[PDB]
Order: sequence, then structure tokens, then C-alpha cells
Amino acid sequence: MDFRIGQGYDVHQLVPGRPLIIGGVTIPYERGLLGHSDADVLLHAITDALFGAAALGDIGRHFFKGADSRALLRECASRVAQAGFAIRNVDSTIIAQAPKLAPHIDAMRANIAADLDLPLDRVNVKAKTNEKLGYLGRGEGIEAQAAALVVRE
Amino acid sequence: MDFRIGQGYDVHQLVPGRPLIIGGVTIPYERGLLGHSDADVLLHAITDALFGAAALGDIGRHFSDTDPRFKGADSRALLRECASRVAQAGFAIRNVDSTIIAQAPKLAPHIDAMRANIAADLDLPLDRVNVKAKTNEKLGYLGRGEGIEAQAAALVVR
Amino acid sequence: MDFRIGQGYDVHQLVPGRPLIIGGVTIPYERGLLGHSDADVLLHAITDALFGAAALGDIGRHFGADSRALLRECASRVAQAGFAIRNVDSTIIAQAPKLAPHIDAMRANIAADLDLPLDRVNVKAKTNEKLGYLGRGEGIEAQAAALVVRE
Ligand SMILES: Nc1ccn([C@@H]2O[C@H](CO)[C@@H](O)[C@H]2O)c(=O)n1
Ligand SMILES: Nc1ccn([C@@H]2O[C@H](CO)[C@@H](O)[C@H]2O)c(=O)n1
Ligand SMILES: Nc1ccn([C@@H]2O[C@H](CO)[C@@H](O)[C@H]2O)c(=O)n1
Ligand SMILES: Oc1ccc(-n2ccnc2)cc1
Ligand SMILES: [Cl-]
Ligand SMILES: [K+]
Ligand SMILES: [Zn+2]
Ligand SMILES: [Zn+2]
Ligand SMILES: [Zn+2]
Repeated sequence: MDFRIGQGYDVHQLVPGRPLIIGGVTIPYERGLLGHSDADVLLHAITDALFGAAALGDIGRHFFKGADSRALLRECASRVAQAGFAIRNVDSTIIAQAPKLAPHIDAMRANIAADLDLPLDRVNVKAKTNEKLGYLGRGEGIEAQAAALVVRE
Repeated sequence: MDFRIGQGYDVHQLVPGRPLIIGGVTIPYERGLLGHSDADVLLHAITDALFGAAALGDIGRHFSDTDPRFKGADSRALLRECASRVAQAGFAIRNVDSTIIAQAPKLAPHIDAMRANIAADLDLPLDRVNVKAKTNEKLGYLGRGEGIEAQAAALVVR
Repeated sequence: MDFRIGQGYDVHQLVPGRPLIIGGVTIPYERGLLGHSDADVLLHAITDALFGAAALGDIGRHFGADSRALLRECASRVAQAGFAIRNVDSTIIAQAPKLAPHIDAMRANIAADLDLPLDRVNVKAKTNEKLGYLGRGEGIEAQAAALVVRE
């Protein structure tokens, strides 16, 4: 029936004396992500993908003072539903030279799935290095990409 | 039903002495995007996403720069011809989403007009077209304001 | 019915001493992609989009094999999870060499490996307008999107 797709992008700088929080998971590391919120690059990209699929604009059009990125993802889900859409699936990729994200991925999926009220099998998170190329390759920031499918019920 | 997705990417350098044209909107700015056409990075990304969804190749296959008419070509006219070819191949467009990444200028006040242009060229209602804007958080050539990037996604149905 | 989308990304450094293999096609060139196996940046991105659509994690969690064998095993896993592939679209970003003449060859390799009609597979090419490590010819990037349906 009335399916729509959305895509999302984010990047934040890695800076000293900040926690690294990705997909709502705190990952031990000497740097963390810089942003007005908690700088959760993965959650921001997915949020942008969901708004894009519902044609609701973007994260900066909607947004909460001191709200963490999970609260913002939950509010995104609310606004998507308000517009008449159900979320069908989310897929994503984190690009980080370091640290190793592998043992944290299923926790990020579980977080996203709880926040969006989706079963686990409709949420995916992937990881890639940047083969030491560019600012990502030098560990100067972390990027996330996201894709979402929604349907107007 | 026979749904298909497409994705697109574009980037152009930002240089003095060119109009800044994104999503068909001329934006007051002291630099513009460099290309053989009007260099409309957002429209090119969306055009690639539509050709891609329809499995019709890419924008360079359809609109060759070896043609003089490509010089300063209106990227909305290219987008409309793309949509016509996608329709001719048997596909209806269901939605478009996109992202522009630019350090500057401020895009927010032009976004709704970009969306209106795309919706007009694709013969869609506004509510099936979306345009998002991002900085690159000061990282890389984008953070240095050397170019502007666009990303796009499209869903069509045969 | 029960459609799902996936997206994929990959990048490899481009250097002398290795052949250039993209979309299973060997392309004549002074340099080639550095990676564990054949460094096939396009097949890797597409494999990731397929696993992503099926919510099966990623290429590194699943896997001498060449990237086409990996793509085939990926399709089989996607199939076993209950999904049929509807279509694939992709973009290679390479400042050089010229990729247009090899596009049908890549599409044909990908289509064969996924058991898809040729008209459900698309590959596009872009330069990076001389910006960044891609624009300087230091690497090649690929991006992929896949649509599947749970049958
Ligand atoms: N060059 C740019 C980049 C971003 N933006 C707007 O700022 C908010 C934060 O990304 C987003 O809402 C975005 O639309 C902008 O107006 N111009
Ligand atoms: N490495 C590349 C890059 C680009 N191209 C083709 O040239 C057009 C404009 O860059 C693109 O749209 C594409 O058709 C190519 O054949 N190989
Ligand atoms: N910073 C990173 C980057 C990637 N990965 C994991 O490594 C494997 C190959 O990319 C993939 O399986 C991916 O999930 C990781 O654990 N941490
Ligand atoms: O024939 C061409 C050449 C370049 C094109 N392009 C480069 C960047 N954006 C569009 C498109 C079509
Ligand atoms: Cl920036
Ligand atoms: K990028
Ligand atoms: Zn962010
Ligand atoms: Zn362009
Ligand atoms: Zn790879």
C-alpha cells in the first residue's frame, strides 16, 4: 500500500573528556562525541531517516532542552505516528575507525527497537571502518547512515 | 506490488562568480556550485535516485556533457525529463527524501521552496517530498566549505 | 505485504600493485583496491545492504572466498530468513578510471549472483569533483540500497 522511504546522515567530532554514546550504548573510550545533546550520531541519523520517510522535514526543524537522543528518537516515533505512519524497518551503518563496535551492536539494536516499539528483527545496525582514509580514518569523527521504511496506515 | 528503491549522491565544488542553485532555488550567496550545468547538486542526486530505482543507469548515461545544451542546463528540466523516462519505463513515483550537506549558507529558509520545486517537477503532492539540511560539523572539505553534497532516496512502483 | 529496506557502504584505498576488481569485473588500471580478499567495494556494499534489509547484522559478522561467493552466500541467508530480493541500486564514487563501459558487466555479475532479472539491478558511477581523498584518487567508495519482501 502507501509505503515511503527515508534516509539519514549524521557526523560528529570526537573530542576529549566526553563519553562515547552510540545507539544509546556507552562505550569505553578516550574520546566521545561533540554536540548540544549527547551527540548520539547513530540515533540522530535514524531520527532524520524517519522524519524524511514521513515527509516531516528534519531533526533541526523539530528540536527537549537537555533531552538525550533516545528521548528525541521516541518523540520522532510519536510524530511519525501522529502523521499516520507505521514504521516497518530501520537499517543503519556506523563508520568509526575505532573503537571496536561489534560487542555493542546487539545492545544498540535492542535500544532502538524499544524506543521505536519495533521487534528486534525490524531493526538493524552495521559497522564499518574508513580504511584509514579522511577525517573518519584519522579518528577525528564518527559518521552514521540510516534508511527507514514506513507505511501510511 | 512491484516496488523498487533508488539512491543518489552528488557533490560539487563551491566557487566565486557562480549562482548558488540548489533544489531549483537561487540562494543569495557570494559563491555558487561549479559544474557544466547549473550544478544543482540536490536535483542531480534525486535524478540519479530515480534512474536508479527504475534501473535506467545514471544521469551521465541520459544527459551527456558532450551536448552543448548541457552547458548551463536547467537541472529542473533534466529532472522533469528523468521523471518522464521513469514513467515511460512503467514506474510511478511514491516518494522522495533527501539531505543537503553544507557548512553555509543557511538553507532552512529555502527548504520549503526546494521541496515545492521537486514536487512540481515530479508531479507529486508536497507530502511525498522531503528535503533535509545538515552541516558536516566542521569536518573535512564539506566543513571547510569547499563543496556541497546531496544524498537522495526514492521509492517507485511498476 | 512485508517490505524491508537496507543500505550499504564501503570504501577501500586505491594503490599500485593490486588489480582493480569492482562488481566482479577486473578493470585495466595502474592501481587497485587494498583489502583482505579482492577488495570489491561494490559487492561488499551491496552484501551489507542485503543483510541490513533482512536485519541479519553485517558482512563482517557473517564472514580465500571471493566477493561473488560471499554475495551468493548472503543471498541464500537472506532467502532462508524468508525474504525475496526485489531490487538493488548502487553508486561507485571513483575519480578514475572510466567505469561506464563496465557497468553492464557488473550488473550482469550482480544479477547472476542474486538470481535476479537484470532489470532489478542498477549500478551508477560518480566522480567526487576532485574533493577529498576520493577526488585525489586515494580510494573508491560504494553505496548500495536494497529492497526485499518477506514471502
Ligand atoms: N547549511 C545548513 C545546515 C543546516 N541547516 C539547518 O540547521 C538544522 C541543524 O542541522 C537543520 O534543521 C537544518 O535544516 C541550515 O539551515 N543550513
Ligand atoms: N568513475 C566514473 C565516474 C563517472 N562516470 C560517468 O560520468 C558521469 C559524470 O561524472 C557520471 O554520471 C557517470 O555516468 C563514469 O563512467 N565513471
Ligand atoms: N569500529 C568498528 C568497525 C567495524 N566493526 C565490525 O568489523 C567488521 C568488519 O567491518 C564488521 O562486522 C563490523 O560490525 C567494529 O566492530 N568496529
Ligand atoms: O553528462 C554528465 C556529466 C556530469 C554530470 N554531473 C557531474 C556532477 N553532477 C552532474 C552529469 C551528466
Ligand atoms: Cl560544517
Ligand atoms: K560520505
Ligand atoms: Zn547528531
Ligand atoms: Zn551534479
Ligand atoms: Zn570492502
